[PDB]
Amino acid sequence: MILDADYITEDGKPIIRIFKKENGEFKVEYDRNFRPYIYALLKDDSQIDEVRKITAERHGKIVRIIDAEKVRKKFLGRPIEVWRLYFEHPQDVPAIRDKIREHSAVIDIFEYDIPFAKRYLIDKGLIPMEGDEELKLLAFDIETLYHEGEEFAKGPIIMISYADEEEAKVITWKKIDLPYVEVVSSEREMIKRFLKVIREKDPDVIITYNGDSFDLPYLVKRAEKLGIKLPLGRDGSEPKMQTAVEIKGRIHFDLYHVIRRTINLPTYTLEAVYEAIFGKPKEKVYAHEIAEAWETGKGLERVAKYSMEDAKVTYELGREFFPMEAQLSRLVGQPLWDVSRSSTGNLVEWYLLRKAYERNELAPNKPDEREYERRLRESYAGGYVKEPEKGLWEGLVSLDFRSLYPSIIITHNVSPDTLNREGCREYDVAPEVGHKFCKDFPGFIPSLLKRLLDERQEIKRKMKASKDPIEKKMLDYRQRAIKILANSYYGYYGYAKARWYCKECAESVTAWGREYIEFVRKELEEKFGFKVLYIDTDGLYATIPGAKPEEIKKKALEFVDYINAKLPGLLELEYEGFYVRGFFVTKKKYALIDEEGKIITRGLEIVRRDWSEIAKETQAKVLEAILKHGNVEEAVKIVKEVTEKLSKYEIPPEKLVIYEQITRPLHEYKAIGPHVAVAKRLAARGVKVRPGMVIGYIVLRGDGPISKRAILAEEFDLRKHKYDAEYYIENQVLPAVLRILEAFGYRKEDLRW
Repeated sequence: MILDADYITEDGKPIIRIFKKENGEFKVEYDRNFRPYIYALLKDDSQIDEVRKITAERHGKIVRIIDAEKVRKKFLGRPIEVWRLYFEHPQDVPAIRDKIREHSAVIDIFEYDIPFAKRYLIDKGLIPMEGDEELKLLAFDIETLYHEGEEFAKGPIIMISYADEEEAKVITWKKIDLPYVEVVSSEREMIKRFLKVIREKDPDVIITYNGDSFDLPYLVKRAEKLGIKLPLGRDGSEPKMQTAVEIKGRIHFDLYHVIRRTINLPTYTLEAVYEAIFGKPKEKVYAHEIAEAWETGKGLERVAKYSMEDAKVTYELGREFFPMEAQLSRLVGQPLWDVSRSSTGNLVEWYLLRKAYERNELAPNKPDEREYERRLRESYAGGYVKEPEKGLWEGLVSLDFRSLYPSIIITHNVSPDTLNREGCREYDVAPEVGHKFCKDFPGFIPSLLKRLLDERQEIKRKMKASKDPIEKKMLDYRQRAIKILANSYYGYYGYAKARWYCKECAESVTAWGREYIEFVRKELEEKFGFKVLYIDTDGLYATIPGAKPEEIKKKALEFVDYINAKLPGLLELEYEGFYVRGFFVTKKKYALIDEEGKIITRGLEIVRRDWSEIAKETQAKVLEAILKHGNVEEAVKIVKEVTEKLSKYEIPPEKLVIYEQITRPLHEYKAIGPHVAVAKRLAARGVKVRPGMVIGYIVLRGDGPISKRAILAEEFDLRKHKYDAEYYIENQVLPAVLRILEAFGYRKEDLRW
């Protein structure tokens, strides 16, 4: 399979290199007969010879148009005649782009900023990551001695750990006697030993976490100071900065970019990411511990444990994310190095750029800086969000559209080239915004989106007709890769950097979305006796007041068949589930419970460790009283009862501890919060106290700011102190339950004494 492509220069001529892994053997093809080009729209053909006189200079040499060729293409559906101007070297184009455009005979230029090797992949129709090949993956990471204030790469690299499917080792230059640790002479020998590992294993994919920004730039800096090269590429080249890092013969897969745009987390440390998707917590050791262990020697086995686990975790994450990103690269038609480092809008643009070439479509240019900001200062209406019905409801059903925006794009032919197109037999008119879309011919984007949807379901129907997961699991990643690409079309329409930018298109798609969801609302209540409780863009919750649970399900499934016969095109509603009961506090804040007693919340729960246990406990009691017992009054009695025990000092102090983490040297704090004030009293008493240390405190009764009444929770003693009951009532328990109970008419006044 094709892994990557780039170009080298020989006697001024560019030579394409195609990096392939081919039946377990690395292979490089060379193409020297491919040349860069741009397109130029001229006011008149008589002046092409005048334009072919335009010259520029770079690195002393002159830059010339070496060939011209008149070609008839389509620009957003319209036929256009354009001149293809060839050049000798790809780096000639940026030196002569503007002078060709600034010429009086030239209206505009097109396709002038495509990377040369990717231009080759498109024009030749080559798809990376296509085939059977077993790619060899290897992960690596480093630890560094760091002292506060150092300016990156000042301290040396300690431990270079690596892990693959068979092994996990750590290379350090101090003696640590574990079977998986290899001790070498110096930091320079440690780097040299890692180069031998790369040369020995010869991996196809180099897996890192945050290696673009830390691991490999740290290597490049340290190896420079130590006077040693890093021939990590399969052609013997150093890693190249593009900020991201390339390794020529291989695929530098940095997991940070994929994970950051796939899963939403509070922080993206390696430990937080690991158990967010595997469930196993990972122990973290901070820079202050790593330093001290290397200074003395105390606990270096613990750091070798942390270094080895860092590599094994990086390999395990890289292994589970690689098959998806591989199928995504295959679908978009660009190398995984680029696919794993681009937003969804850029993934769509590469896909259409390839499709535009296949369809002889001229591609629009990227916006200038000023048009880019004007697009950013644009806005349009979004999805229909309803202030929900208050109170507790029984027998809720969930109904939502299936691919609402993709189905609207296809059904109404929403595309930049069909927008307000004159002389058509038909148009679909968008509600409110009133944009017209011609229906006489398939739009460029709706055509591609249609084939993606239908190809996805052919894959679904070929997954059931299977028994291996040698493709069933491979088809699953492929169909979900199509779902990612197809569900990115709408966002691309409003992507300010997009070439096929069309805000009128995205504005129309969301306008239809509000029309159809409100149409479902009307038929639900005026023809089927339902009561819709909550609406969010493409879905809603509804119930039949007083009806039995089974009768609500039966009429909900019948409404689905009824409303889908009346919906046009691919627009399809579906039944998504039943809930025993639930309530809605406001927009995007509600709580439900399903038929297995499983409580589901949204925008309500307090999960941070900044909350005392008595806060999380009381909120959990309230939700279960309302959802499991259907008793709003019991939930009010719970809060009221908790506030009584709080003021009578009957709540045990462990449920009152607030854990906070010191993330910094104490003297650099200006926000002197309670945990910082406690940490400073510990430091003054001789305790060491360093970033990463968690405190855990309790607020005592006293005068002004709670930053002064904080006591180290381990030092609390009821015979000696008393906690600020008013703090934990007004700042912990009540803020955890107030707006939940406010949704039922109660108030802060009703939850005290």
